[PDB]
Amino acid sequence: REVKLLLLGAGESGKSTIVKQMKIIHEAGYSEEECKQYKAVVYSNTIQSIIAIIRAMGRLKIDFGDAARADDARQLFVLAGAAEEGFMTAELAGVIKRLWKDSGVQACFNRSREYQLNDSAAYYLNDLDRIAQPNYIPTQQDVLRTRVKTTGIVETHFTFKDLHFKMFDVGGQRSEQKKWIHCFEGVTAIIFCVALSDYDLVLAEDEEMNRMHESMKLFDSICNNKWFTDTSIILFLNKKDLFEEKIKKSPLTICYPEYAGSNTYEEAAAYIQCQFEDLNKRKDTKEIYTHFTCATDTKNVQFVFDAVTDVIIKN
Ligand SMILES: Nc1nc2c(ncn2[C@@H]2O[C@H](COP(=O)(O)OP(=O)(O)OP(O)(O)=S)[C@@H](O)[C@H]2O)c(=O)[nH]1
Ligand SMILES: [Mg+2]
Repeated sequence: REVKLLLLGAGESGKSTIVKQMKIIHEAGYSEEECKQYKAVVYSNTIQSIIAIIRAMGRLKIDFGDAARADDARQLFVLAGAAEEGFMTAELAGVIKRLWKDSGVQACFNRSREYQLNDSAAYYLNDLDRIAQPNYIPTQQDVLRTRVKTTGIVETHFTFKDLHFKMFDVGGQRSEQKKWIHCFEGVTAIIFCVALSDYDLVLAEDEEMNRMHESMKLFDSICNNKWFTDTSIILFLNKKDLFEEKIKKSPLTICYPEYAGSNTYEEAAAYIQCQFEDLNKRKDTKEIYTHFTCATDTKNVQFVFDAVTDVIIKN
C-alpha cells in the first residue's frame, strides 16, 4: 500500500532534517558524491554563522576580547568568498578559529536570542579543525546539521515495513505557508514539527512575533481543519536536545507568562505538549500522537518513526 506523509510546521522546525533521516535509515544513507555536494553548504553555514555573530557585536556594542581580533575580522570578509564556493583555505580556518575562541565573540554567541543565528553554528565552529582539512568529506551528521531554507515542495520515496512511503516537505517560512494547500490531497498522516527551543525566539520575518506562538497558530489551523478529519495528526516536539539545555537558563515565562512549573525538562516539556494538544477542538473524536524528538539524532528518529509507522499501519 502507498502511504502519503506530509511534513508541516514553521520554518526551521526540523522538517527537512526528518527527510534526510529517512534516506539514512531506510535507503543506506548519503553516498560520498552526495556528501561532497553538501560541502559547500557546510562551509556556507559556517562562514554565515561567524559573520552573523560579528555582525551582532556591532549592533549590541560588544567589544572583542583581544584587540588583535579586529584584524582577523577584517581578513574574515576578505577571505570569505572562498567558503561561499566550497573551498576552505588554511588561512581562513585560522581566522575563524581565533575569532570563535575570543571571549567577546563568545559573549555575543551566548546572547544569540537577541539576533538570528543558525542552531548548528556551534556544531560546525567547534569542529573547524575537522571540516577545514583538505579533501574534507561531510559526515552523515554534518549533512543532517546543514541549514537551507526550503522553497517549493520536496518529495521523497522510501520503502519500510512493506509500505511505499511518499513523504512531502514544504517550506515553513511565512512566504511559503501560502503553498501548503498544494499538498493537501490524499494525505495519510501529517507530521507537524515544532522547535521546542523556539520558546524564547522571534521570527526572522518579524521581531515582534514569538516563534512558538506562530507555531501554535499553524497547528491550530491544521489540526482543526475539517479537510484533515480522517488524517492522522502526528506531533513532533523537536529539538528536545536544545530545549533541555535552554530550559536551564531561559525562563519559559518568556513564552507562557502563566507557567508556574520549574525550569526542568520534564515539567516544561509536558507543559508545552499540553499547550499544543489543548488547541484540539475535538479531543474526544480526534487523537494526536505526540513524540519528543531530536531530528538530528538518527537513533532517536529511527525508533520514533518505527512507533509512528505502527500507528499508521494499525490506522
Ligand atoms: N540540535 C538540533 N538541531 C536540529 C534539530 N532538528 C533540526 N535541527 C537543525 O535546525 C536547522 C533547521 O532544520 P530544518 O530541517 O532545515 O527545518 P525546516 O523545517 O526544514 O525549515 P524550513 O525548510 O521550513 S525554512 C538545521 O540546521 C538542522 O540541522 C534537533 O532536533 N536538534
Ligand atoms: Mg525544510
